[PDB]
Amino acid sequence: ARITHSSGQSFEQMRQECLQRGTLFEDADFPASNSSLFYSERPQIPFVWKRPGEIVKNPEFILGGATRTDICQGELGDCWLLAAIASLTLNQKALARVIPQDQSFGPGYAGIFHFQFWQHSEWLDVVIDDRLPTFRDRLVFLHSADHNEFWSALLEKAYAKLNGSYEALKGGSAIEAMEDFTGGVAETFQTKEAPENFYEILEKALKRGSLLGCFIDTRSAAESEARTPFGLIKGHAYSVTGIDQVSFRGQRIELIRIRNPWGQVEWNGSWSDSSPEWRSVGPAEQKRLCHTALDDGEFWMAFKDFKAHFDKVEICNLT
Amino acid sequence: ARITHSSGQSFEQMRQECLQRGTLFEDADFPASNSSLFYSERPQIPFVWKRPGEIVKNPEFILGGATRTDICQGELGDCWLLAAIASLTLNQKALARVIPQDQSFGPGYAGIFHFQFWQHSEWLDVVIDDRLPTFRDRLVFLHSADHNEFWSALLEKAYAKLNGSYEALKGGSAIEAMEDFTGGVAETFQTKEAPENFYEILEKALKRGSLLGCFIDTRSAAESEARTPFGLIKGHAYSVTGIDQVSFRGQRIELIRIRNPWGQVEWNGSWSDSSPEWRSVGPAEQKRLCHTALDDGEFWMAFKDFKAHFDKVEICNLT
Ligand SMILES: [Ca+2]
Ligand SMILES: [Ca+2]
Ligand SMILES: [Ca+2]
Ligand SMILES: [Ca+2]
Ligand SMILES: [Ca+2]
Repeated sequence: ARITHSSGQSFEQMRQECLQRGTLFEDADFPASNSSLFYSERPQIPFVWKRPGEIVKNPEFILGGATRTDICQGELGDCWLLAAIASLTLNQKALARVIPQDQSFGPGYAGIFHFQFWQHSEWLDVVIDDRLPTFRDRLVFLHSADHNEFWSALLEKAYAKLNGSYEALKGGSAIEAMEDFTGGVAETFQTKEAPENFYEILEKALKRGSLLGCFIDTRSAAESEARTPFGLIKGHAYSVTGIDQVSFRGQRIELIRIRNPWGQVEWNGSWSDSSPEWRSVGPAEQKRLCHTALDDGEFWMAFKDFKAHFDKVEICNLT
Repeated sequence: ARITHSSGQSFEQMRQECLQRGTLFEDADFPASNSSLFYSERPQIPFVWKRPGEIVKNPEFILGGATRTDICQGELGDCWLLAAIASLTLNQKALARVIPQDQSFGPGYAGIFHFQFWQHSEWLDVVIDDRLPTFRDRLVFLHSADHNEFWSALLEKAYAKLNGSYEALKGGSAIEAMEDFTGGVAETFQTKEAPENFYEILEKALKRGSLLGCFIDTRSAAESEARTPFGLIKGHAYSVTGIDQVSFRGQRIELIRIRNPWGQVEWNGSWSDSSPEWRSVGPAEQKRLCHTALDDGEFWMAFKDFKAHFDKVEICNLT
C-alpha cells in the first residue's frame, strides 16, 4: 500500500518522528487553511481548524464501532461519499482496508491519521493531520452522532485531500467513492427495468459484502435535493443497508432497508418508522428486522414501493 | 411608519387576531420555506425552521441591552448589514427607531415581531414571524453571543424579507444598510487621502451618534474575505465603535476602535488585545477604554496603522 506523502516518509516514520520530538504532525501537503476548504471563493465565516482534543475533552477515533450511525452529513454536498462510507461499514473487513488498525488518541497519538483509497489502479496510503474545520466549536462537515467520535470526520478529510479540497467533494457519484473503497467496478441497475430476480440479486450482493446505493433521478438541476411529499430526497445518494422479509396479511412481503447519509429525514409511507404496518408485526420479528422509531435516516420500504419511487441502484462488489 | 403587508393589516392587528384565536403568526409574505432562504438553490442540508421557543427553553428578545456583542455573524456574507447594526447599537435613540419598543416573549407574545427601515422617503414597517432557520438545533445565520437572545437574528430575518430572501443579503453596501437604519446622508473618506483634520471628524461623528464603518479594498472578488498577515479581512465591512487618545511612553497616540461583525478574529499588531503596548498603560486608562483580552471581534489600533491598512471609511450622519 504505496506512500504518497511529498516527504516520501511513511505514516509510521512521520508519526514516530513527532512522538520522539514531542510535537503534533502538521501536514505540509494539505494545510489547515482556506485553500483546503474552498477553491472557487473564500468562505464567508471564520473557520478555525481544530484537533479533536481541542474540540472535546476526550476524543476517540472509533467509539462503539465504526458504524453507519456515525455518518451524519455536514454542510457539504457529498451525500455520494458518505452513502459509500455507510455502505462500507456493513463489511467489517472492507472497512479495515480503508481504515488501518490501531488508530486512536491514546498512547501512540501524534496528531496523524491515515486511510487507504483505491486510485487509479492501485492502493494509496493517504496520510493526514487531525486538524478539522470548525465553526462555533463545532464540526461543519461530516460528524458522528456521538460528538466524541472522529473517524468519519477524518476519513472525509482524507478523501477531501484526495480530491484537492473539501469543495471538490460537492456533487459526485456514489460509484466514484464505492470504487475508491473497493477497487471494484460498479454496476448500475435501473429500477423499473430490472431483472425478474432483482430482489435476489440485491439480497445476495448485500450478503457477500458488496456496497449498495440507490437514488432518485433529478429531471433538471432545479430539482436537486427536493424533498418529495413521501419524505424522500431527489438527486441524493442513499445507502442500501438491508434486504429482508416479513409476513403481512399472511403473505410474505419483500422489504428493503435504505439510509439517508444526512442521518435523518425519512420515507413516510408503508413500513416507515411509525406506519400502521408495524402494529401487526410481533416483537420477535420486529427485533430481527431491528425496527425502531428514530429519525436516524434509516427506514424500511416495501421493495415494490422502492422500485417505484427510486430510479437507480448501484452495486459495487469487493475484491 | 408605513404598513407593508399584503393583508393591509397592522402589526398590532395581526397580533391581536393571533392571540384572539390562541395561535402563532405565520407570515404569508415571507414563508418559512426555501424560497425565503435561497434562489439558486437548495441547501445541501435540512434546515428546519424553528420559533425561538422550539430552539431554547426560555427565549428572550433583548438581554443585557441590545448591544454590538449581540451581533455574531452566521453562515452568510452580510458583514455590511451586521457592521451597520453594530454601529447602530451605539446610538440608542437611533436603534429604538429601527426596533419598536415593547417586544418580548412575555404576555402578548404571538410569534410576531416587526422592525422599521428607511426606504428612500418613508420608514417601512416590516413584520415577520419568528420562525428562524436552524440546523442541528442551532441558528445558522445571525445570532447573539447569548444563545437565549433573538432580537438581532430577528432583525436580520426582517431585513432579509425586505430584500426577498436570505441569499439576497450575500454581498452588499455598508452605506446602504446604515442609511436604511437612520435616514441620514452618507459620507465616504479615502483613508490615505483624507483631510489633515480627519481624526476629529471621526471623533465628532462617533460622539454625534453617527454610524461609521471601514473596510479594505478588494482587487479581485477572488480576494473577497482573504486575511492579511495582520489578521484583517479584506472586502469585509467593519464597524468603527470607539475613538480615543491615550498617552504611552511619553507621546500621545491617537487610538481608534474597530469591530469585526463575525464577533471574532482580530488585528495582530500594536495595541491588539495581547499586544505589549498595553503594559505601558495605567489601569485607570485601561478600564476607561474597556481594554480586555478576548476574541470579541473588537479591538483597538493606533490611528496611524488604521490609515495604513484600511482603505475606506464610511460615515452615515443624521446631523
Ligand atoms: Ca461509532
Ligand atoms: Ca429510522
Ligand atoms: Ca444583549
Ligand atoms: Ca486565505
Ligand atoms: Ca477583542
